[PDB]
Amino acid sequence: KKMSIVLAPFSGGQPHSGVELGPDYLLKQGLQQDMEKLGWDTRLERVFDGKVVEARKASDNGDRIGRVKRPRLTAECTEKIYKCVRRVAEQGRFPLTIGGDHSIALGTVAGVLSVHPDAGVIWVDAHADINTMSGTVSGNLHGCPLSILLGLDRENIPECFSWVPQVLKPNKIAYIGLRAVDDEEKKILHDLNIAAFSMHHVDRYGIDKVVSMAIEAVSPKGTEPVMVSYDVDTIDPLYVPATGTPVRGGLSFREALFLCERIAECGRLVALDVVECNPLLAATESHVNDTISVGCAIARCMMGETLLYTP
Amino acid sequence: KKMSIVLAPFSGGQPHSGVELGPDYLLKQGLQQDMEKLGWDTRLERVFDGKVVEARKASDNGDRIGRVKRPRLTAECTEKIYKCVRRVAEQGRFPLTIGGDHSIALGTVAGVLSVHPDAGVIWVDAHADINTMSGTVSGNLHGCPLSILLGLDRENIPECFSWVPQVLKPNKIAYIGLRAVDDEEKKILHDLNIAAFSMHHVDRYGIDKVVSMAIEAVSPKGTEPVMVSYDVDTIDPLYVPATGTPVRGGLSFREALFLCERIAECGRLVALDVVECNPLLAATESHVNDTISVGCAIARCMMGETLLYTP
Amino acid sequence: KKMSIVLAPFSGGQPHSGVELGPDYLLKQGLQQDMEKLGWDTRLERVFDGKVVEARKASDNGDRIGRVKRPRLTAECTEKIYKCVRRVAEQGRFPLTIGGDHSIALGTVAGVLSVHPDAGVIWVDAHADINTMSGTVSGNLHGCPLSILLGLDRENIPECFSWVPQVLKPNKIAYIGLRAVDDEEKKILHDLNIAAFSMHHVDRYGIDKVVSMAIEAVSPKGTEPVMVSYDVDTIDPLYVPATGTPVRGGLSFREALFLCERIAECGRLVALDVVECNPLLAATESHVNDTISVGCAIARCMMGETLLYTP
Ligand SMILES: N[C@](CCCC[B-](O)(O)O)(CCN1CCCCC1)C(=O)O
Ligand SMILES: N[C@](CCCC[B-](O)(O)O)(CCN1CCCCC1)C(=O)O
Ligand SMILES: N[C@](CCCC[B-](O)(O)O)(CCN1CCCCC1)C(=O)O
Ligand SMILES: [Mn+2]
Ligand SMILES: [Mn+2]
Ligand SMILES: [Mn+2]
Ligand SMILES: [Mn+2]
Ligand SMILES: [Mn+2]
Ligand SMILES: [Mn+2]
Repeated sequence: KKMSIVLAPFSGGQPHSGVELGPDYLLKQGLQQDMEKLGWDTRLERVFDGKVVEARKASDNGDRIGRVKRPRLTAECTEKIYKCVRRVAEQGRFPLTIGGDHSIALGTVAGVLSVHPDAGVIWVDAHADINTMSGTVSGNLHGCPLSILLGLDRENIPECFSWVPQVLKPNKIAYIGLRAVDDEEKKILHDLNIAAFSMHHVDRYGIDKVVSMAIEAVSPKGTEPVMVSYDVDTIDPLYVPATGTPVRGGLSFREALFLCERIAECGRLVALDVVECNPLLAATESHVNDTISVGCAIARCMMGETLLYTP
Repeated sequence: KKMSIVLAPFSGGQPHSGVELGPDYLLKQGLQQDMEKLGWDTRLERVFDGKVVEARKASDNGDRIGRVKRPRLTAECTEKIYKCVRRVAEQGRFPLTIGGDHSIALGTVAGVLSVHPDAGVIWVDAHADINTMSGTVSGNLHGCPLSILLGLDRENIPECFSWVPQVLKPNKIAYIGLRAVDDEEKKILHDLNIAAFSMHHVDRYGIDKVVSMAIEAVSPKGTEPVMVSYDVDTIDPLYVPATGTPVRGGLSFREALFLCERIAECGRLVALDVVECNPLLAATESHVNDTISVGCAIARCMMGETLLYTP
Repeated sequence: KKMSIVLAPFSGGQPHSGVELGPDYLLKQGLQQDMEKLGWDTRLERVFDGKVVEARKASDNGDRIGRVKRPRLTAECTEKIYKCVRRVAEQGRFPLTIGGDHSIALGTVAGVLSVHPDAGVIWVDAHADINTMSGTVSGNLHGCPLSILLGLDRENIPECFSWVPQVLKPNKIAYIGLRAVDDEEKKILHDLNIAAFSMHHVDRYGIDKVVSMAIEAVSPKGTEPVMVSYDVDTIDPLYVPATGTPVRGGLSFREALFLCERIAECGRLVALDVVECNPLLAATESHVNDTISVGCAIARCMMGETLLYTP
């Protein structure tokens, strides 16, 4: 039971600064001691200085390739994450990656699947994050990592993303919590037949059935590794206010943590990202500790914490 | 795919002014463009001037027949709605009626069932709206339209309501969301054996099962038209604050919209009312746009908007 | 249909004053008239003066036996409750006990099971309330009544608790709503195999299935009496803010009352406690009437109030 907490304080996938403080706040709220208390021998992996990066992020408006913003900076930083996560996993440690915006998942998923090629990916998010380079409207790369990982619109992915291994297939991704899917992303999900469980499916079948279906969707042999990339904006703003792209009608706090328990319970979790905590994007101080404490709770539940006796 | 958005800015079924602004606010939030964007060729039907009516409403306290308030004004305005909705439907257009208080449903239901006689009515509401003329305590006619439509307490319905066709039968109404049913209304629902799915049934079976049961209750052949009359106070005040008669423990925003998707999905929706949005009855500005935007969301979902690819 | 509303304004099981005002506030919000209106011939049983007790509570810091705070005062007051509840039940009246903190359940459960020996106990609570004398960390006796009732850690229960009959067995308690169980309590629940339905089980199976399972767990012959001891902190602070030990991710207001309807519906309810309403522990006035009105609603629903026609 060895874990590396990979710190990815990167905000270059979106406009708003603050998300780069997520790793520090999570760690300040006791993430590492929480994981130690659950039996994990942990250590911190620092990949790059968030303040140097943030400095370069906020200064360099010329890093644009079309409507796409900061592809060079994003490609540089997510390659470092990839190399870090790949090493952690090869070393046989659990990589728990804390963001930072969801563009970091370009490095985490590539890293995990390079070591565990038939790993399934469960993407917990209000958004599909699958806009292509030529299709993105905002040009914010945190809404594009899955298009790059799946190799969509290859013609228009810049050379700076040349490092990304082509290891994720469309039948190894399953979404949970979708409710703000762009028209262009709807077409892609449908054409590629990606298992997508929207808030409609949660409302219709309940969270337990949806989680079961998501695990099965990415686990054919029933034996495969599972990776979860967890965007905190899946959870209704009622519970996670301090986040960049909040959308009404999300998972309750209870559903958000129940999902974690069901996945911990299956015993095949091999990596976890917790992304998009933005402590500055809180109106009140009670909202930062609603958000950061939710990040830590996801981690604890994912990593085996239960309401009743387990050991 | 033709639609007439019927504007019914009437507040004479209840004491509080403001509900007559609902149609304007909904339209200001983009209701017509939303419907156009869903493929509907739309047009606005104006039935009467809400300000002239509101003027006459607020002035004339002598329009009372017993405990019943404003029966003359209500009977006049809802006859105009009836004539308008009947024509729209005969013309083969979808009538989407925006209120205004729920007394307008006296005209909408009569209008739809005069053209589609075996249409079922699903009444989405915290209240049963079925108090009779002699039985009403408040005398507010927005809590009475179904008694007039079903012809209850015929002896005490004034001559001014003589225009109402007797087209709705008790086995063609199904309620969803009930939680503030008056003792006199409880007896009626029970005696007439009206399919009533309270918040107890939603809690007990979940919203999907309840919606299925409601559709079936009013669709015996399984082929019949369906009309939905949607009172926004069904939704917990948490989500719809700006409304006249809010009651604790309602549908979540998610359930409120899930219901719409399930009905859109059945493909037999033939008319929709969205009533009781009262923008003045908001404490804050965030609450008016919680309410008005909910009205528009109900419309979009009812009229086919989905979270994932549909077309 | 005879009922005694047993007033137990005791706060000596926990640090915060205010919970001793619960019975007065509940009664001020119309609890007795509510019960009368449901057909019960009621009367108030006063067990002790809450202000004299509160005076002695707040003054005497020397009443400590180890980490345990106020065992003498708690043992005195809960013996009076026991004697009162036992008499009410022998008289064939329904004891509806209003608290006061949950330490009062030491007297209510002992009282009911002394008259109805195979009565099951459903404990509705965020907490297991089963810490032992030597195991308690806070030493607050409201988190210990079930250890004393089950006779755990007999060696370290003081002589002042000598009066407690040993009538409750581990297979006659079922928990609903657990989400803040101490590590020491987890071990006990597991070792004694106590039916415990946590918020995980509610999320996983839904409240209806959980309530069914809880009733069955304590009703083998299917015929047994049922007692419910209802801690208002089971309900998410969203709905019950004014309480001493609030924990995030609780029952919704709807689930909280649905549970009551399901139990009323089974027809074997023989006693009810409603505990831990603390009106002083409210930030705003809207929160006291969120809490006190919830207490009264639990009572009405438990005691037969329904959304639709029943009689
Ligand atoms: N789809 C969006 C949102 C991306 C969210 C990224 B995540 O899940 O890590 O927080 C927004 C698209 N946008 C919608 C409104 C109109 C303009 C485009 C985009 O930027 O592509
Ligand atoms: N039942 C009420 C509420 C009507 C709601 C109309 B809707 O659904 O369009 O908003 C209220 C009855 N009232 C209850 C409290 C005591 C006095 C009578 C009535 O006025 O008849
Ligand atoms: N488990 C607690 C809470 C008791 C709640 C009583 B009830 O259900 O009537 O409101 C708290 C234990 N505490 C947890 C935090 C660390 C210190 C010990 C205790 O005091 O034993
Ligand atoms: Mn994302
Ligand atoms: Mn997102
Ligand atoms: Mn209504
Ligand atoms: Mn209503
Ligand atoms: Mn308790
Ligand atoms: Mn408790």
